Amino acid sequence: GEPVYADAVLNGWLTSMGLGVEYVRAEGNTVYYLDDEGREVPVLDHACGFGSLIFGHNHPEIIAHAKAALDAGTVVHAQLSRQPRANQISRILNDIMRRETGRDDRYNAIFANSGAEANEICMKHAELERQERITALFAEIDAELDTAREALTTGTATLDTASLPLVAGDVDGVIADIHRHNDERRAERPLFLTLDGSFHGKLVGSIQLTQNEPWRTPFTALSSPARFLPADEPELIGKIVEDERRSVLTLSLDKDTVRVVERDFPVVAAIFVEPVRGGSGMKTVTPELAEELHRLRDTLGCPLVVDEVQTGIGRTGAFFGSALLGIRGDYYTLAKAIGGGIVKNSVALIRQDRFLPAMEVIHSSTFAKDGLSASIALKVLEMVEADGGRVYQRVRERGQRLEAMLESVRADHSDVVSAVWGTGLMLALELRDQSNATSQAIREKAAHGFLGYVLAGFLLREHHIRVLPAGPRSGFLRFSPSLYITDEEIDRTETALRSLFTALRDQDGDRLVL
Amino acid sequence: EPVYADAVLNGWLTSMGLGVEYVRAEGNTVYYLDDEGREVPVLDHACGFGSLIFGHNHPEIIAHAKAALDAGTVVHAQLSRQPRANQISRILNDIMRRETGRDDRYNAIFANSGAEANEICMKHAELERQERITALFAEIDAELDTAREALTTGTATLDTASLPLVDVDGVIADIHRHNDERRAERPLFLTLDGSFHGKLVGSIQLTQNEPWRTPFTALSSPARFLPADEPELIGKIVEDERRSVLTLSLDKDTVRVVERDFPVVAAIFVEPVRGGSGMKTVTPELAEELHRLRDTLGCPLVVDEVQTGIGRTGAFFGSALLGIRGDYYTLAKAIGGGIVKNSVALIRQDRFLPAMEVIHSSTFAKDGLSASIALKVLEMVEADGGRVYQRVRERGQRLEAMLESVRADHSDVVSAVWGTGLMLALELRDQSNATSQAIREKAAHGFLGYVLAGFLLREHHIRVLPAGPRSGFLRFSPSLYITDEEIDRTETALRSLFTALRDQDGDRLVL
Ligand SMILES: *Cc1c(COP(=O)(O)O)cnc(C)c1O
Ligand SMILES: *Cc1c(COP(=O)(O)O)cnc(C)c1O
Repeated sequence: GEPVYADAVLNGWLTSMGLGVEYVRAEGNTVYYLDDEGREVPVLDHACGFGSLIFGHNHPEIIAHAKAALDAGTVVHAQLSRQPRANQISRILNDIMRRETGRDDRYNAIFANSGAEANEICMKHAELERQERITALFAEIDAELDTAREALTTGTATLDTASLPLVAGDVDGVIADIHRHNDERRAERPLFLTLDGSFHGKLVGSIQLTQNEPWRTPFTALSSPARFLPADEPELIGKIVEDERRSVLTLSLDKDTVRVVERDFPVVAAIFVEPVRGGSGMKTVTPELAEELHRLRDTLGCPLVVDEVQTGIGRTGAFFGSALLGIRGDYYTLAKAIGGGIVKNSVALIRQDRFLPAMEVIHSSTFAKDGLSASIALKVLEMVEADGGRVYQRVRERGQRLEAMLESVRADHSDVVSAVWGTGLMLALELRDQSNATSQAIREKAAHGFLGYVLAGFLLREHHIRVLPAGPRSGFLRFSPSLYITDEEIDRTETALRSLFTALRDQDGDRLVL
Repeated sequence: EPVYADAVLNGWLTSMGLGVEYVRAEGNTVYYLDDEGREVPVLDHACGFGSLIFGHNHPEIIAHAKAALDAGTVVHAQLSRQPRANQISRILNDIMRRETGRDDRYNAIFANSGAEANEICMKHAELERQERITALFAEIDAELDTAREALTTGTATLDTASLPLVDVDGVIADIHRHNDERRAERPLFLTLDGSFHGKLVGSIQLTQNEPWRTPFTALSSPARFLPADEPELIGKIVEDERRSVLTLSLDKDTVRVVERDFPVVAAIFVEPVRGGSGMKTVTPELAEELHRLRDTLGCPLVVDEVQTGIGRTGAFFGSALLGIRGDYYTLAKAIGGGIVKNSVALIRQDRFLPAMEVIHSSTFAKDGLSASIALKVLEMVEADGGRVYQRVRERGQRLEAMLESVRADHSDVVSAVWGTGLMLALELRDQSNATSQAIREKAAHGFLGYVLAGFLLREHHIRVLPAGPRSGFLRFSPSLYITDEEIDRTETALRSLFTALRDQDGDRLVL
C-alpha cells in the first residue's frame, strides 16, 4: 500500500522463499535476529558474505585495528601523494606467491574497490597489451608492403594473380584494398575467453564475462563478448577458439614472385578463470583443463587472468587457490576477505615483464588505495600468515571435517544429493533436479529456479541455520563458513541437513514451501 | 631495488614537486614529516577531490563508526532484510522534493563507487532501450503480417520505387536480415565535452580525457561528446546519429517499404559542475538543450552528482541549484564520510524496471557499516534547519571573492574563476609559449598545473591539485570548516605563485 524507496521486490521475493529476516548483530560465525518478543535468536552463518568472512563477522582483532587506525587519524583520502602502504601490501602478496608456486616472478599491484573493478583493471590492461601487439604487427605489415612495392615497380618481381580473390587488378589499388580490409579488422572489438558457469562480476564490462543468462543477456549489446568454453570437455575448446581466428592481409615477397597472404590477428584480449567456480557450483579446475588453458595462453599470446576474488585469502587451504591447483596465470585479482569483513578493497596483480607503465598513471579511482582499507589489508595479511602458516592448516582440517559430514549426508540421501564439490572451506552440495517432483508446490518452485532458496528457508526457520544457494537454477547449496566453525556447529548442520533431505525425500511441500 | 607498486607514479610525483607522504589528517589539515621527523601542517584544498565536505576524520563521524563497530553491526548480510537502504533512500527522496519542488519518487540501488553507480544507470538505461526495441519490433511484425495477407490475398501491390532500401517473401527476409543487424548493433551514450564519469570499462568510454579513454575504445559502447558552449551544434550531431529499421507500410491499395526510427541512444549523462572542463557549471541554455534531447529521444537523462552532491555546491543536489531535471541521479564521494566507500543510483519509479533489483547485485554493496555511516552524514548535512548549506554558501562566497581578487591583479596568468559553492577553480593562461624553457617544456607536456601545485606545497605548505585535460586548472574544494585565516594564507600563497609565474622564474617553479 505505502511508499517504498528501495528493496520492495527484493524483499517480497525473500519473504516468499522464507528468507525475509533482519539480522541486527553479528559475531564470529553467528548472526542474530529479533523474535516476536524482542529476544536475540542466534543463527549459524554458512554464507558469510559469500566467502568474505574467513575470520568470521567482526573479528575482535580486526575491529581493534580499525578503531586504532581511525583514532590515529589515518589519512584516508591522500590522492596523488606517496602512499607506501600499497607497495608494502604488494610485497607481501609477491612473497606469498613465490613461496606457494616456487616461481620467482614479480608482480605490480593496482588497487581498486571491488572484485569486479579488479578484474576490469585486468581487462583494460589486457587490451593495452593487445594494442601493442596490434601496433607491432601493423608496423611490420607496412614494411612488407613497402618492400613489395619497390620490388614490383622497380623491375624485379611480379604479382601472382591466383592470390587475388582474398582482395583485385593492379598494384596501388591492391595496397589500398588491403589497408581498407585491415582497418576494419583493427577496429573490430576484442574477444574474451571464459569458462562455462563463470562469474567474474556484474559491471558493464565484467557482466559480459558472467555466464548467468538473465544477469547477462539483457546487456549484451553494451560491451565486448566472451566465449564460454566448456570445462568438462577440453577437447571441444581447441576447435571453438580456432573458429575465432581472424587474419589480416599483407604482401609477402619471394625474391622473384609477390603474393597477398593471410596473417594472424590477435582478437582474444584475455582468458579468465576461477580456481573454484561459484556459478558451476564450487567445481574446481581439473589438471586437464588447466593444461588446456595454458596451451591457449601460450598459443594466443594473451594473458591468462586468474580470478581469486572468492578463492583467495586462504579459503581453499592455501592463500592462492591457483597455486593449490596448478594454474599458472599472468594476472591475478583479489577481494572479498581482504577487506577483513568490515571494509571494501581489491587488487589486481600483474606480472612485471608484461606490465605497461602507462596503466599506473592513466587509471585511477577516488576511493582506491585509501589509507583505512590499506591498513586493514596489512592486518588481514598479518593474520592469515601468522605462526608459520598454521592458519591454512586449520582451514584445511576444518574443511576436511565439513566435507566429510557433507559426504556422509550425500551417502544416506543420494536420492536427492548428486555430489559434493569444492575444496578447503569452500564447499557445496549439488541437488538432484526436482522439476518432476511429486509435490506440486516443490515442483513449481524448481521450475521457477527457486528450489535452493526454498530449502534455505527451511534450514533457517526450523534449524536456525543460514545457508544460501549457488548456481544458475539455485541447484547448489553453499557452505563457506569461517575457520572458527566448531565441531558442535558442524553437527548441528549435519542434523539440519538430514532433516531437510528427509522432508524432500518425503516430498513434504507443506513443510518446505510456504 | 625491487618495487611492487607505484614506481612510475611516485617518480612522476617527485619531479612535479609532490613526492610527499601524509601520515596524519585532521580537519582541513594533513601532516607530513620533515627531515628531522617533525609534523608539518599542510592546508588541504584537494580534500579527496571533494569527498571531505566535513574535513578529514571528523570526530562525530569517527565516533559513529567506532560505535557501529562496537555494536557488532552486520556488515555482510546479503540476501536478507536490510531496511537501512530504504531509510537512506527515503531521506534522499525528501531532500530532492524540498529542493526541486517536484513530487517524484525514486528507487535506490547501492554500489561501492561513483563509477559503479553510473554503470548501474547505464545498465538500467539499456534495459529501458531493450523494452523500446521489443515493442517496435513487435509492431513491425504486425505491419509485415498485414502487408503480406494483403499482398498475397488480392488486395494490394508493392511499389517498386521503394526497393533500393533493400518477390514478396524475399523482401520480408531481407528486411528481417537488415533489422537484426541493426538490433544487435551497440548503443550510443551522449555526454558533454570534458565529461568525467568514471574510469571503468563502461564508464571510461564516457570520460573525455583522451589518454585515459582512447586506448580502451574497442572494449565498450562509445559516447558522443557534445559541445557545451555551442548548444546549437548539438542538434545536428544527434541527427547524424539517427538509424532506421525497415518495415512494410500499407496504404489500403498500395504497399511500400519504408524507414522507421531506431532507438540508438541509451542515455544522456551530465555533471551539474564539470571537473574535466575545470569546474564549469551547466548553463541554463545547455540544460534546456539536454531536456529537449531527452524528451526527443525517449532515453533517460542521467545526472552525475558523484562530486557536486552532499552540499558542496550549497544545495544538497547541484542539479536542483542549476535546474537540471534528470530522470536518474547518482551519488558517492562525500557520502562515505571521508572514511568508507559508498554510492547510490536513484532512479525514478515510473521508469524503474523491477528486474534490476534482483538481477544486479554486488558483494560489498549495501553493507551495514557504510549504510550506518551514510545515515550519519545525512543527519549532519541536514541538521539545524539546513544551516550547513548556508555555511557552505557563505564559505564559498568568501573563497570565490579572494580568488576573483587574485585574478584581477594577475589576469596576465589567470583567465577565469569557475565553479560554485565550495567547488571552485582558477583557469591558467596557456604557457606553452613561455619565456622560461623549463616552464614551457612542462606546459608542453601538460604538467604545468602539477608544477605550480608543487610550488604551493614546498613554499607555502598548501595542497592544491590541478584539474582539466592539460592540467590547466587549479582546484579548490576544501571543507566547510575552512577558516578566514586559512583563506588569507591561500591568497598570500597564490599572489606569490602568480608573481613568480609572471616573472617567468622557472628556477623557482620547476625543480
Ligand atoms: C570522481 C568522479 C567520478 C568517479 O568516482 P569514483 O568513486 O572514483 O568511481 C565520477 N564522476 C565525477 C564527476 C567524479 O568527480
Ligand atoms: C563475488 C565475486 C566477484 C565480484 O566481486 P564484487 O566485490 O561483488 O564485485 C568476482 N568474482 C568472483 C569469483 C566472485 O565470487
